[PDB]
Parts: sequence; structure tokens; C-alpha cells
Amino acid sequence: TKQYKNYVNGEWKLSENEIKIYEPASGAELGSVPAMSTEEVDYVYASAKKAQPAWRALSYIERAAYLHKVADILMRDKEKIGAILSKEVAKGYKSAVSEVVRTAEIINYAAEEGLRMEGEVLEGGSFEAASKKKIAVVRREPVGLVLAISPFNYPVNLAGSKIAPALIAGNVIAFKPPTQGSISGLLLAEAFAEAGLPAGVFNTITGRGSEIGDYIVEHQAVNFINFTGSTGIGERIGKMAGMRPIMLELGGKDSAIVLEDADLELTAKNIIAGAFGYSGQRCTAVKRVLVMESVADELVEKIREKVLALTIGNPEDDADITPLIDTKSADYVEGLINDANDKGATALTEIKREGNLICPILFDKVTTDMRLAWEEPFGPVLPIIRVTSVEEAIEISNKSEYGLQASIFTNDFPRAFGIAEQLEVGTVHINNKTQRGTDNFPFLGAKKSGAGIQGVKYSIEAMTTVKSVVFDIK
Amino acid sequence: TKQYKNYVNGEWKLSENEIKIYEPASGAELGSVPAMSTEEVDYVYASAKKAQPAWRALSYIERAAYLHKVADILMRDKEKIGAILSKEVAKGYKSAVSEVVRTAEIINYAAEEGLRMEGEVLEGGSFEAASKKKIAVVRREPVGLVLAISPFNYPVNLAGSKIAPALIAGNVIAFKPPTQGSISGLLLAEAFAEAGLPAGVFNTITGRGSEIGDYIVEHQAVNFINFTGSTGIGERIGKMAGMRPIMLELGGKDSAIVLEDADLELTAKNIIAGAFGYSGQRCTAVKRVLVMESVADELVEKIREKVLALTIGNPEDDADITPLIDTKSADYVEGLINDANDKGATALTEIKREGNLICPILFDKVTTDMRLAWEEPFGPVLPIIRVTSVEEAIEISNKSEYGLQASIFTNDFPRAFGIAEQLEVGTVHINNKTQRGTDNFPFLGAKKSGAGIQGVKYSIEAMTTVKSVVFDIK
Amino acid sequence: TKQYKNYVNGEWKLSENEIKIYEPASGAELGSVPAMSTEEVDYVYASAKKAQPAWRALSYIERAAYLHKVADILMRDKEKIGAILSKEVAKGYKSAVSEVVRTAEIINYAAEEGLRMEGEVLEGGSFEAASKKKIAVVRREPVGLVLAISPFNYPVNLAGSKIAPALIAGNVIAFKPPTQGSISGLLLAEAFAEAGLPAGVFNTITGRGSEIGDYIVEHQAVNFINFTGSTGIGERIGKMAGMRPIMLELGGKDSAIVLEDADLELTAKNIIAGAFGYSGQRCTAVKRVLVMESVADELVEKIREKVLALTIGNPEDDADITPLIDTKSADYVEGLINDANDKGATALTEIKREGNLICPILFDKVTTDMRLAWEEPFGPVLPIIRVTSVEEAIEISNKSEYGLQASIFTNDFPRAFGIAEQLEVGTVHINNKTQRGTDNFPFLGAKKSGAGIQGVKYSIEAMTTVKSVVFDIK
Amino acid sequence: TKQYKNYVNGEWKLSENEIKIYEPASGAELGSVPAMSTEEVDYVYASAKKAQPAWRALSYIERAAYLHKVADILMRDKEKIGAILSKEVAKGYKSAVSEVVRTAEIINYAAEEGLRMEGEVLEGGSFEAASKKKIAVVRREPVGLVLAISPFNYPVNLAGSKIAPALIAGNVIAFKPPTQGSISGLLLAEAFAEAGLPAGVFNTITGRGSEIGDYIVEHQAVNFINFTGSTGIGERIGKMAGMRPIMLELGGKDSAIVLEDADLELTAKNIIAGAFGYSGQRCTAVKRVLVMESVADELVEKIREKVLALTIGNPEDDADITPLIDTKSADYVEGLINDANDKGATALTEIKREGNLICPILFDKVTTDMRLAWEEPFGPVLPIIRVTSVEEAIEISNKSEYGLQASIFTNDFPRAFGIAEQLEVGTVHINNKTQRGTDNFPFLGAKKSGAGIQGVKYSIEAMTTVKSVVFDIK
Ligand SMILES: NC(=O)c1ccc[n+]([C@@H]2O[C@H](COP(=O)([O-])OP(=O)(O)OC[C@H]3O[C@@H](n4cnc5c(N)ncnc54)[C@H](OP(=O)(O)O)[C@@H]3O)[C@@H](O)[C@H]2O)c1
Ligand SMILES: NC(=O)c1ccc[n+]([C@@H]2O[C@H](COP(=O)([O-])OP(=O)(O)OC[C@H]3O[C@@H](n4cnc5c(N)ncnc54)[C@H](OP(=O)(O)O)[C@@H]3O)[C@@H](O)[C@H]2O)c1
Ligand SMILES: NC(=O)c1ccc[n+]([C@@H]2O[C@H](COP(=O)([O-])OP(=O)(O)OC[C@H]3O[C@@H](n4cnc5c(N)ncnc54)[C@H](OP(=O)(O)O)[C@@H]3O)[C@@H](O)[C@H]2O)c1
Repeated sequence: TKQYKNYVNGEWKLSENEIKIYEPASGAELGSVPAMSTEEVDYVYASAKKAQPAWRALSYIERAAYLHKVADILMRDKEKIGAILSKEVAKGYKSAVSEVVRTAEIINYAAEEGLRMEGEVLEGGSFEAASKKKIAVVRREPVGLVLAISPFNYPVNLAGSKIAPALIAGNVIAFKPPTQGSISGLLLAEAFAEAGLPAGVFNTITGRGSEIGDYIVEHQAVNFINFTGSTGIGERIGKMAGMRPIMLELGGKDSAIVLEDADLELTAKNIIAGAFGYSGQRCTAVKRVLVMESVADELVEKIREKVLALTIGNPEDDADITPLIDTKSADYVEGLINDANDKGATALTEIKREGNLICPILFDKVTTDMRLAWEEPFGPVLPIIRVTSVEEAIEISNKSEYGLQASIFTNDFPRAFGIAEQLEVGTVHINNKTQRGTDNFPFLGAKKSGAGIQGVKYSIEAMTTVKSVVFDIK
Repeated sequence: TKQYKNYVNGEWKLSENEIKIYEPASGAELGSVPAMSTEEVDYVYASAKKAQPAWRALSYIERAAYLHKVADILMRDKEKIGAILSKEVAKGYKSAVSEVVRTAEIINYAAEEGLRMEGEVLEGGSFEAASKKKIAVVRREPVGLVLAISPFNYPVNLAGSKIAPALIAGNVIAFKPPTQGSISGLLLAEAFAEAGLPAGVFNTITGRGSEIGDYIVEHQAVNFINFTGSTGIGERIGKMAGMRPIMLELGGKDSAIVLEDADLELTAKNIIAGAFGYSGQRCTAVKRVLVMESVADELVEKIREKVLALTIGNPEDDADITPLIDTKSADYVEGLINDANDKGATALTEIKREGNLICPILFDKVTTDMRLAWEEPFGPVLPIIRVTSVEEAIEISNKSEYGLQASIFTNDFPRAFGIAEQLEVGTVHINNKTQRGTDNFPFLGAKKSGAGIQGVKYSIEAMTTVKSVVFDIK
Repeated sequence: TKQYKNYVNGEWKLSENEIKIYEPASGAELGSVPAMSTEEVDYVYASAKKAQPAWRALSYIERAAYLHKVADILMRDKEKIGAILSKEVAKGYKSAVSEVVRTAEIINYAAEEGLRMEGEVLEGGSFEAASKKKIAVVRREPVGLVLAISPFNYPVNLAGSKIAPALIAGNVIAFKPPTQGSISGLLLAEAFAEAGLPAGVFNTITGRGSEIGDYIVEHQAVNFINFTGSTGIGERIGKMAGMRPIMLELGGKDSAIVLEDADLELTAKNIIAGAFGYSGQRCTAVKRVLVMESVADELVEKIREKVLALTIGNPEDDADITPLIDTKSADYVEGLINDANDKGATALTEIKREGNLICPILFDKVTTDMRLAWEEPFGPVLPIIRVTSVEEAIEISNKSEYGLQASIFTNDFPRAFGIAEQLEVGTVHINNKTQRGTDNFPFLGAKKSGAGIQGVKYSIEAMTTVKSVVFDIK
Repeated sequence: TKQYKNYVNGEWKLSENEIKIYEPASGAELGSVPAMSTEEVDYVYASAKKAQPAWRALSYIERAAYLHKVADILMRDKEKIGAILSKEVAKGYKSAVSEVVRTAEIINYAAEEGLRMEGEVLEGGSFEAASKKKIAVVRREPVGLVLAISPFNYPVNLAGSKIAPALIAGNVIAFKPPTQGSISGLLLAEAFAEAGLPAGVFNTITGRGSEIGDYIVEHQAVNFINFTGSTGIGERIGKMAGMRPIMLELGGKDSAIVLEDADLELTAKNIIAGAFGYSGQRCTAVKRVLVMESVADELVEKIREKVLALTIGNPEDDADITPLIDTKSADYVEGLINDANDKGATALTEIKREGNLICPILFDKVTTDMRLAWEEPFGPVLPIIRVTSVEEAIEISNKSEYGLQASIFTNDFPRAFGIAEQLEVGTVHINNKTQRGTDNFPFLGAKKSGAGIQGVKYSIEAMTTVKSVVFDIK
């Protein structure tokens, strides 16, 4: 079998055991990845803590140059990495190549953002005359060893979104990709290896999170945990973190509030784009439409027609709708579809599943009584919930324990801004679908959608600390 | 008995049960405080979540005006509050009045700092040309309901340091003082009552943390936990917080590194000041001296003479050394004193204890083998540890699991700055004893000394979130 | 005669000559103000440069406390100062009292903003690895002696808007009010006297700007010139300043662009409010309406009716329209009214003048061929210019050499934001009349409307410099 | 003759007249540069104003990409450009190549700094409750057409230091190099031509500043003037600028204050380095030593020995001391040398001049009575002025009308910081010679040394304005 290895302390290492990866669309074996032992995890961490001081001792610009090299390498090999990524997570080929490209972009942005974090000089005289000669020189510092964990839908992108901001500031990294997507995670590891960062600065970990995950997170050598994945695991990590700092990017159930003065055609296209992207396997995605009854029939018919225009098929054919990541996922979605249907929702699209490929389905007349109204499906299923007032829309929206983003389709901005203030979310997009879009922008979620604020600059600030040196001037 | 009441939803409330408070120096009953039931805790929280929206709806300036009123009231009644505080925690009278004064100051500072937190407008064109018409309007928002918990040595000051920054930003408060110091905490509550903040915006909780503490922290109505106290409880809270945000100010074992070119007299006075303040019952306090052998004998003799000049007695007499907060504390300190002595340390001061009053004691020749070298005593005991190199001083320093602050006494600044970079602490004071000093300055601890960065501006930033609204310009 | 005196170096001083002030509405003598000699100007300046070092030596908080005292005094005596201000510049009584109140507010805000200006610590390693041990500690510093000059329509408010930001930062002040409004300027001086600022820190100058103005500005002892007044004098000062820093707030001819989807009633009320405030004697005031022909007739009739509802009379009666500041002004306005009329504009309101009181007049069908379309009148005359496209509105708008503010009345925000980007002005108000409104907001003008950016924070930044101290860490 | 051309609106243009350039060391003709007519100046400006809108319409990243191309090209041709620059201004070859390299660096830094300038969102509720629904979205904007003028000692570097920061923000450029150094200025122009920026965005102007200088500055099409050169011309421009914004980098007479606890050897080397660099033809250069009498003899002898180790000769031989830019300059320096000598100063080095090459000379016993103590020579002549107290050193220092930078050599930092506060300069270097060093650091001068604050970030902020859009949220 094609056995991939972990990058540990400047070397590539296999383990006594391996995990075989298959393509979610065909079942074909892709290769295997190591199933690390806790002793091997200990060595990755011991390696990193050892290398940190010297990494931190480099100049900011030297660290940015290393990262620029990594990004340059990713661009060079984007078709290579993209071909395997496409196969490993059953995501269209072109979009797979786009993930790699977006990764290089965030690595290059974090590299230039990080060498520009400034410190402050504060005056004691601002607080008390007696301390007017006392000044504080405050400068940032790395937290130490950061553990980064990416999800299956963006194993590379959502790894680089953590690695670059961490490294530029002087921290060292321990990266653990998702098992289904670990081969791609190791292909990214190759770029860091070629760029030539000092041994121990960047390392990878592989094994089933359901088996060594608690171990790698509870390990006291870990100073910070940056995670992207399910709410349930985030809750776990939040506790396993203790008083240690963390950044969680969890579930989302983004709602699209459509008022009566919205451009329905523009609204229909955005909802379709955000709802069915990557078969609905996106955290920031319109997962429920709360529309005003008076415009609902018209919006729904447009959405209905558009759903029928989506392509369905294999990743290599760049189909809009591809097979879900695994059988358990497709089964879970089916149960949501069933609960809705059996409960009276109106399926405006055919319910059909072949293997783990579920055709896109539009559900009208969904009520707050159906599971599909609240639970994140992570499949191509979109519920339409008709409301009779903006206040109800807000009520139903905020009712969710999720609060990533939201879209408001209307032409009344001052009103749209008033609504946005009440929406318990991180970002509100006016007349656009939701998105992490433009990584210089803050990215955070409310309630059980996460902890911490991301976006390049915020990530950097979050994974650094401060060192205040106070003295008196004579 | 003089029964104090909790301030809940605009009203003062007693509970079926009470807890009687005594003066640590005389044993005299001071009065009693309610022992709230979990049902009463639920009502405090339900009251606050209900009042939050309307409080958040006020203008920043309106909220600052309320807070300026509270501070003004504290200044007016500073002798009143200070007389009881002095008695409740056996701290000198004048210093007790100073705590109240310092509280008013931080309340007034946080009030003016909070109405000056600005948002940002970001450009999509910074990241990608295609999103050049996309801009992000980012504005801050409260986290919701904040639970504040102060320690016994600063029940008022270290409560106000949490309440003001929280309220100015729109958050609502649930304040729980320490049982020994709860009467004073309710005297501060009186100021918020007189200032007239809306019912539910500010409330207090009382009962033994060892009994209802886990309950008030685990309560899902709580959105943020700001705590000041022991490491053990902080660890607890860190876990009980889940993925919820928290700010912990825990233990410290501040070291004073004395190089060979230090002004020994100036060094001796600072160490004495920071080491014996409030009988060593201060978190930011020189708790261990790591001095260069060649200057050790001279520094120790000065410190020895100065220790003998300290006054010992009752809080009402403004004595330097007053009785420790309680019997268990005095006993714990005595064991530290004993371990050191039996192990060979050189007591340069008489070991004497009367009741819970422990005379100040200087220990020379302390080794890393004695408990006193590592454990936070919270008593008037100072260990002197002689080193033979700056590298050893740093080694022994960083060896502690504590990392609040540190002092470096030397006349070589560039070198002092190089050392400060290696010291695993929050703040490094050059030629001054450690201190939270000047609240506009950041205040944080490394390792097990805490989580989060305080100081007025940082507190505010920490207890707020962000709301990003993205739209496109045509 | 009631002879007012200048506050010079802690003392009040008369001059050999005086200038008698009369009430613009009745002609009644108000008192007299000194007509300083250049030698007296030299002493004010010598006094200030002498006092600066010690003022700069105070703590920020000490300087903010002085300013808070001044504001508190202004609030106490607001009816007193307002009664004379109302009489000196023929402005309604209540609005006069409001000027004083607004002054206290900006003095208090600048006081709290100034003790919060922070410095920076920069890394050489951001630019070059070789300089990675080199850090820069950058801290702000006063420019020195600032000369402040207020206009007749806001002699107190627009003096305090310069004095407070200057003083908080450590600068010393030389204040020169307008001759017509100098008595009120000296009443403000009284507040600084009572607050007890050190001798020389704050002083006043009086005499006709047309006679000693060039002298006080060209004086080399002056380090910065902050001026509010006419464009012609601003141009002058710009040149007399040399390479010295200045801040000019000059003329304005604010346009109100009314698109076809505007709420005409809300638009009509805002235009009326901003156009006729203080008889049109305001810099930030809608001075020309560029409306879409299709909605023009309707908007004009509303505006016509509202103009007729305005009150006309004496300041003491709080009339909307009061007598203009002087005869030359009323004559100038009349000529504008005449040029328009003789040229064919449609006067929808009666042309009437009594003394120097000019009734409000609305002119429809104004063309770019009439003086009234371009020249700032500073009288109750409003021209309506009908356009046929948004592009023409922008063309005609930007055609003016003035660029203070602008209002856009429309319900299309993305479009409104696109237009705002093309308008050559400082601030663009959407669905509101123009205004300096909320002093924490930036206030600046484009083209010949000024130099520099104001608003509290910006004023402070503008009247301070930086001191960079660079050293290497070993 | 080799006739260079100006880059105007995407094309290279000669003029009817030309100016022949010769090498200051050999007299050899280097080529010729156009002597533009005012009509040609008008076309350069008309071209730029025409191209600005579309340049401003590009995305920030697109503009940074153009600039990165220019820098990359400069690096590629650094030996080429450096060979001619070395010959045109008689500066060593390797240092000439270093100027080009440093230019690319500042162009690349400004490019990444500029796409990271953020805007702000301000709340009306911070100032008044009534405006709590009113928010201000403040975004930066270019000033328009910027006129950049570099000096002869850094025609390329100090051109790029103005061009890049200007362009990245959306401004267009009109660049005018010094006549002696115009050929090199046009070689830089070639890089902007090859990078392919749109026609009109970047253009050059050539002709004698003494003949067309006033014209190009007074031209109303110019929105901002960024100049580096003599104080006399800066004064001129300051006036010709009117109320228009400008940035002036003028003369300097940097002093090196040497206290009694300084490391004399380290001090001697720095003074030599900063004083004799480029034959003393540097603005930021130790131009006068104010040393404590007790350490003066020792410091002077060290400096004396080192001066004798400096190399003297031709630029191509990379000599330390090369021929001065021109005859008038050498004559001027000679007069300073003469005034000092005839007045009693002690020349510790031989006074010798061949052609325009003046050997380095050290003058001890200089007094405040000699011209050399105050006037900027721009030649290899260093005066030593012995003082008897730190207070006198400060007095004599601040006595100069110059205030660029200063060095303080001492081991007492708190004291050094106190002195730095009193020194009327832009930057104070502790134990290092003065320097513009590390372009991310602020660079400004006090008194007659300039106007405005430079350093990448500050340059960008200085050549941009703000556009505030205010609306209310419903
Ligand atoms: N908000 C955002 O920014 C964001 C972005 C994209 C996706 N997501 C969310 O992610 C979910 C889909 O991703 P997923 O199914 O890959 O998530 P998941 O099941 O929570 O797992 C994601 C990652 O966590 C690991 N993991 C599992 N148990 C762990 C343990 N206790 N300790 C440490 N790590 C552990 C996995 O390793 P294994 O693969 O071996 O189990 C993997 O690296 C959705 O909820 C979606 O909304 C969030
Ligand atoms: N780092 C800093 O900024 C800072 C400042 C000052 C002091 N300190 C630290 O605080 C300690 C001394 O103060 P302390 O003895 O008051 O600390 P503590 O015994 O840890 O208790 C602190 C506070 O926690 C409450 N509490 C106890 N257990 C609880 C639990 N189960 N869950 C939630 N709340 C509970 C207490 O109420 P009850 O009294 O009813 O238990 C009290 O208000 C030292 O370790 C010291 O250095 C830290
Ligand atoms: N942009 C803004 O924020 C702002 C605000 C309000 C008004 N304005 C503008 O100001 C004008 C109306 O105000 P105004 O009549 O007070 O203006 P002005 O006649 O130009 O005078 C302004 C001030 O300058 C003084 N002065 C006259 N000549 C001077 C000189 N050569 N040197 C130094 N000072 C001199 C005056 O004292 P004397 O009384 O002795 O002449 C007065 O204090 C209008 O054009 C208006 O739009 C601008």
C-alpha cells in the first residue's frame, strides 16, 4: 500500500500500525496514514518544545520568509495536491485545487500580518500623577506549542488558517488532520518540509481522533488548542483544555432572512449557492430560509427551478452535488429528510439516494416542529420556513443554539442594521450568502458555534501573549 | 444579629439561612450574610438575562454616568466602608480605605475607557481584487451575563475591577464576594443600588463557594466567568466553564532577581515593601529572592534590619503585620516555616505566633529542596535563595508553575530586557517590587498564574465580542 | 463702560485702548474689550513659553482634572454666559446656553481622550533581520504654544474645541476670540481662571484681527495655529504659517442631493433645519439643494410651507430667524438675493429686510449662472437647483471649491455609499442634514473648506508630535 | 550625447532643451536629462489627474502587486543602476548598490503596509445618548496627485520612500529628482515603466529646481508636496503650498551627547561611522559632539586615530571619503574649516583639499562662537564641543534650529530617557549613532528640520485622507 508518513522533528515517520483511506465516491483505496502511539505523540511534542526557543529567536521577517516559501510551493503543486484532495473527501476537482490556492493565500497574508503586530508604551500619568515617570513597554510573545486540528471538508485550508498565524508569531506547531483527509494533510506537510523550517517547528500527528484525540488535547505539553469541527467535540476540548487557551470553530445553521422588499432573483441565487455548496457540507452555509409569507411562493419557485439545474455526480466531473463524506452521514441526512416528510413538509424535489450520493432536495412548509429546522444536516437538504413578521424571523433565528453567520435580503439598510444587531451571530451578510469570505475579515460564531475570533489578524492576536516591562524614568 | 441582604433585581433579599462573619483579629461577630439556595441563584440569573437587552440598549455615555455615580458614592462613604472592610479581613484601616478609593478609581477609569472602544471597517480588496467592493463594518458587543468573583484580600477592589469593565460594555453582572469579606462586598452593592442602575443589571450572590460555587459557575445562564482566587479553584472553573469564556487571576510566587550591580539599599526596601505587604497576603508580592552570592550577605543584613522595623499588631492600629485571615492559613504557613527550619534554612528572625498573628520571618540559605522555595505561603515569611549565575536565577525562576510578575534589580537595562524576555511571567519590574500597579497597564500571569489579560482596556476587550456586518458597495 | 480684561499670565489686564461691543439686534452697548498692542501680544507669548515646561511636567491626569473643573464651572454658569453670548452675537438665548453646554461637553471629552493617547514599540526585525534586536519606543509630545482663534457664530464652543485638546496634551494656549464675540470669549477665560490653571498656561488676546491678526500669527513664538473662520483668512494664515503646523476650518456650501426614492417629508424637515439654523449663519448647513426634477415640485412645496412656519424676531424671544451679525453681512446677502431674482430665480418667499433682519427666503429654479448657487451667503437664503441625473448632481456638487459635508436623501444605501465616495467632502450624511455632530466623529473639509482633521481624538493627535527613542537589546 | 527621457503618460519624452550631467569626481559627461518647459509640466500633471480615478478604482492588492514588480526589477538591475548612481553623485559603488537595494525594500514594505490600513466605525452613543443609533463608517482615501522631490545624496532611495507609500493608497505621482542625480532618478522610472503601471499613474519631471521648481510646486493641480532637501527650499515650499498638505525632510545638525559613564570605544566608533559616512553628506549624521570634559581627551584621541584610518579616494574604489557633490559645496565647507581654525579650534587632522575632495578633519576645542558649531557643513568635518554638565549639553543641543535626531552615549537608561524627553528632536538613539534606520520606525525632525512624520506607515497615513459616512440604524 502507498504508506504516507508523519513529519516529526525534521523526519518522516511511519508507525507500527496504519489506517487505510478510501475515496468516498468510489471506495478505492487511496493509501494509508500512520496510527500513532501515545509515545509517538509524546515525541512530537517533546520535539516542538525543544525547537521553540530557537524558532522564537529568529527575526519576524525570517519566519515570514519561510512561510512565503511554503505558500509558493503550494501554488506550484496545487494540481498535484488538488487531485488527491478531490479524491479523499469527494469534493469537486477544481474546488479542491481552489482550497490549496486559498491556503497559500492565507499563509502569505498571515506572514505579512504577523511581522506587523506592534506593541504599546503606556504612561502611569494617565492613571495617577504619582506614577507619571513610570512607563510600560508592552510587547507580544508566542503562547508556545499550538495544537491545530482541521475538519474533513477543509483539511488543508483550515489547517493553514491555523499554522501560518501561529508560526509567524514564534509558536511551534503540532498538526493533526482529520483521518478522512489525513493524506492531504500530509501533502501540505510536505510543503513545510521542502520550505525547510527547522526540525521540530512543524510536525504532524495521525490516528483516529476517537482514539488518540483526548490524549493529544489533554497533553500538558500543549499550550493552545485551535480546533475546527463538530460542536460535540468542541465541547469536549473546551473541558479538556482546563484554563488553557483555545479557539473553537464549530457547527452552524445559518439562516437567510428574506424580507418583503428583497430582490427575489438575487436572493434565490445566493441561497442556492450557499445552501448547496459542496453538497451542503459547509459550516458557513444558508441552512434555513426564514421568508415573509407574502414573497415566499415566488422565492420558493425560483429556488425550486435552480435546484433542478444543479449537477449531480462524481468529484472528477466537477459536479455540484457529489457523494457525502461517508455512509453514516448520508444515513443521518436521510433521517432528517424522513422526519420532515413524514411530518408534512412539502418536498419540492425528488428524494433520491444512490450509494451515499443524495440528490438535492428543497423542502417547503417546514415548521419548528421538524428536526430539519434545527439540526445541521451536512447534506444537500434545504428547509424553507415561512414567517409573518421580521420579529418572528429574528425569534426563530436566535432560537437556534448555533450562531455562526446570517444573511438578510432586503433593500432597507438602516433596518437591516437594526436586525443584524439582534441576530445572535458572528457575521451578518446583507444581500449575500454567508461565508468566511475574505480572511482579513473577522470570523467568529456565537453560542455553540465556537470560541474565539478568527480571520488572519485576530488569529495572530489570539495565539500570542503579552510581556510588560515597567521601569521609571529619571 | 446584623443581617445583610443580597441585592437582587432591584431589591434586597435575605435567605432562609445565614452565615455569620467574625473579625479575624478579635473573633468578634461582624454580622451575617445570606446563604443562598440554588433556587435563589436561579432568580438572580433570570433577573439579569431579563434586564440585559434594555441595559445594552442604553447609550455608552448613559452607562458611564451610572458608573461615575457609583464611584462618587464610594468616595463619599470611603471611611464607612473602610472601617468594616478593615475589620472583616484584618487589614489595616488606612489601607482598607485605600482599597475603596482604588476601586472608585478603576470604576471611573473603566467608565471612560469603555465609551471609547472603537470598531473597524475592513476592505475585501486587501485580500482579493474580486472582493474590492466588499467592506466589513465590525462593532463590539457584550458577551451577556458575567459572573464576577473576588478574593478575600481585595473583596471590593477586585470586584470593581470586574464589574465596571463589564457593565460599561453592556453586559449585566452577578457578583459573588468571598464569604470572609462578603459583608464588604454587599457594602459595595449598596453603592450600585444608590447610583440607581436598572433592576437586574447588577446583583449579588452569597453562600459558601465550597457549597454553591460549582453551581453558580456551571449554570448555563452564565456567559462569562471572571475569577480571582486560588489556582486550585481556577483549575476547577476552567473545566466547569466548558467552551465558555473566562478570565482567571490565580496564584503567584514572584521572584526578585538581584544581580551584582544592583543598588542594594533600594533593592532591600522594595523587597521588604512587596514581601511583607498585608502580611504577605498579596498575589503580586516578592515571595522569593534569587540573589547573586557575592552581594547576598549585604542584601540579607539590610533586609534583616528592615524586617525588625516592621510593626506588628491590630488592623485598627495600622500595623504592618496583622493577623492572618484564618487559623488554617496560619497553620499552613507555620508548616512551611517548620519544613524550612528543620531542613536547615537560617531563620534570621524569631519564629513566633500568637493566635493567628505570625511575626515576620526572614529565611536565608533556602534551597530548592524546601517547600518554602515553591509554595505560595500567604503569610509574612520570606525565603532568600542565593545563586551563582544569572542563568541559574532564570532557571530557578521559570522552574515554578507560577508566573505572575518578577523584579530584576540591576543597572544594566539592555541585559535586564534580555532576562525579562526569558522570564515566564506577565510583567517584569526593573528596580521596583512587583505590583498590579497602574490599572491602565496590562495585568496577566503565565503558566498556572492565570488565564486572560487584565488591566482596564484589556478587561473590556475580553468581556466583549464582535459583530461583523458585510455588504457590497455599488 | 463695562471694561473686560484679558487673562495674561495669571492676571487680568486692560490695555491703553479698548473696543466697544454692541448687540447686533438692538445696537445697545455691551461693554468693551482691550485693543492689545503688539508688545502686549509679546508678553502673552513670553508668558506661555515660560509656563509650558512645568505644565508639560504635570501628569496627564492632573491636566484632565483642571479641564474637568473648567467644564464643571461652565455648566454652573451656563445661563450667565449664555445671556451675554445671546446678546453679543444675536443668537437665540436657549441655543446660546446650548453652546456653553456643548463646550463643557467637548472639554470633558477631550480631557478623558487625552489621558488615553498611547505610544508604540516597533521592531527592527519587521524590516530587517540585522536590526532584530533594535526596538523603538515611540511616545507623543506637545507641539508647544498653540494659537487658537474662534469665529463669531461659535466664539465659545469653537474655542473650547481647540483649547481642551491642546491643553490635555501638554501644550500651552494663546486664545483670540472674534472681536464681535470677544466679551463671551473672556467669559470662558473666567472659567479657566477659576479652575486655577498655572499662570501662563492659558491666556487670551483681543484686538481687531484686521489689525493685529497678521502679527499674532506670524509671531515666531507660535508653534501651531488652529483657526476657524473665512476661507480668505485661512488662505492668509496658511501662508503666514510657513512650514509651521496648522488646522483650518473654513467655509462651506453643503449640498443636499435628493434622489427620486427619498422620503420627501423627512428630507424637507432636515433641509429646513440645517438650512435656516441660526439664520443660515452656520458653516455646516445645507446651503444648496440638488434635487431630481421628478420629485422637485413636491419637495419644494413642502419646504415652502415649512419656511413660512419659521419664527422671525429677537434673540431673547428665541426666534428661528434673528438679525444677522452685522450690516455688511445683511447687505452682502441682499446682493445675492438680488442677483438671483434679477436673473430669473423664483422667489417662493417674500423678500423683506428690516434693519439687518432678513426674512427667510426660498429660491426655486436657481441655475449655476447665479451667484447664490456658489457663494456662501451666511444668511437665511436657500437655493433649489433641479438636476436630471445623479451624475449631474455630483458634477454640480464637486464643482464648488467648498467641500465640508453633504447629505444624500435616498433609500438605496449601496448606491448612496457609491455617491459618497465621489463627493469631494469631509462627511456625508445619509438621510440627515449635515452637522459637526457628535464630536468624537472626525470633522474635516475638502478643497478650500479647510486643512487638518478635527473631532476630539484627531485634534489631540494633530496638536502633538512624537519622540522616538531607539536602543538595542543585549 | 546619451539623452535620457522623462516618463510621461506611458511614454518617454525628450524636451527641446537638455541639461548635461557630469561625474562629480572626474568631470566626465554622464549623459543629459530634459529641461522641461512649464507646458510640459502641465501635461505631466494633466496626465496624472486623468489617470487617478481608474488607479484609485483598482483593488489595494492590485496596486501592491505593481509595486512588488517594481521592487523585483530594482533588485534585478541593482548593479546596473548602482554603477551609474555611484558615478552621478560620487558615492562609493557598493553603497550605491545598497541604496537601490534599500529602495526595493521600502517599496515592498510600503506595498504590504498600504493594503492593511483599516478604517473605523464610531458610535454616537459614546458622546450622546440621543445619537446612540448613529454610527460613523470612516474609510481612508488618496489625497490625489502627489509631487515627490528627492535630494542629491539619495535620489533613488528618498524618491521611492515617497512614491510607494503614495501609490499604494491610490494617489498618482509626479516625481522630480535632483538635477545632479536626475539620470539615476530616470533609471528608477524605468522600473515603474517595466512593471507596467497604467499610463499617467507615475511620471517624472526634470529641469533645474532653481528655474522650474517654484512652478511645479505652485501648480494648483498638485494636491500634496513631499520634499527632501535644504531648509531654505523647504521654507519656500511651505509657503508655496498654501493650505495644501506637505511633508518636509530638511536639514540636520545631529549632536552626540557623551556622558561620563559611556563606553568610549563604542562611542568613538559610532561617532566616526555617523559623522564621516558619505563624506558627511548625510542629513542624519553626528555633526557635533557635546562631551563631558572629564572624558573628552580620551574620546578625542580615539576618534583622532580612527579618522586617520578612513580611506580617501574615488567612488569606484569604495573609498570612505570621496569628492563632494560640487565645487560650491567644497568651498562652503572650507570656509567653515577656516572660520574654526582662525578662531582657535584645534585641528587634530590635516586640512587638505584636492579638487573637491576634502580629507576628513577632526576639530577639538570648538566653541559656540564658531560657525562650525551650528551650520550644517555637508563635508567631512567634525567639531568636538566639551561641556561641564548634562544640562549644558542639552542647552547647546536645543540651541540649534535643527532637530532631526540625537545620540546619547551612557549606561544610565532612566537618565538617558529623561534627557531624551528634553531634546528637541525626532529620534534619540541610545548608544548608537543617529540614522533613519529601519523604515518601519517613525522618522521626523523638530524645529527647522522638517514637517510631518515619515517611516512607512506614517507616510501612508500622511498622504491619505478620510471619508466619513454617517447613517442611523432602525
Ligand atoms: N465554524 C467553522 O469555521 C467550521 C468550518 C468547517 C467545518 N466546521 C464544522 O465541522 C463539522 C464537520 O467536520 P468534521 O466532521 O470533520 O468534525 P469532527 O468530527 O468534530 O472532527 C474534526 C477534527 O477533530 C478530530 N477529533 C475527533 N475527536 C477528537 C478528540 N476528542 N480530540 C481531538 N480531536 C478530535 C478529528 O480527527 P478524526 O478525523 O480522526 O476523527 C478531526 O481532526 C460541522 O459541525 C461543521 O459545521 C466548522
Ligand atoms: N492573580 C491575581 O490577580 C490575584 C489577586 C489577589 C489574590 N490572588 C490569589 O487568591 C488567593 C487568595 O484568595 P482566596 O483565598 O480568596 O481564594 P479561593 O479560596 O480560591 O476563593 C476565591 C473566591 O472563590 C470562591 N469559591 C471558592 N470555591 C469555589 C468554587 N467551588 N467555585 C466557584 N467559586 C468558589 C470564594 O468564595 P468563598 O470564600 O465562599 O469560598 C471566593 O470568592 C491566592 O492564591 C492569591 O495569590 C490572585
Ligand atoms: N469649517 C468650520 O468648522 C467653520 C465653523 C464656523 C464657521 N466657519 C466659517 O467662518 C466664516 C464666518 O466666521 P468669521 O467671520 O468669524 O470669519 P473671519 O472673519 O475669517 O474670522 C475668523 C476669526 O479670525 C480673526 N481674524 C481676522 N483676520 C485675521 C488675521 N489676519 N489673522 C488672524 N486672525 C484673524 C477674527 O477676529 P476679528 O473678529 O477681530 O476679525 C476671528 O476670530 C464663514 O465663512 C464660515 O462658513 C467655518
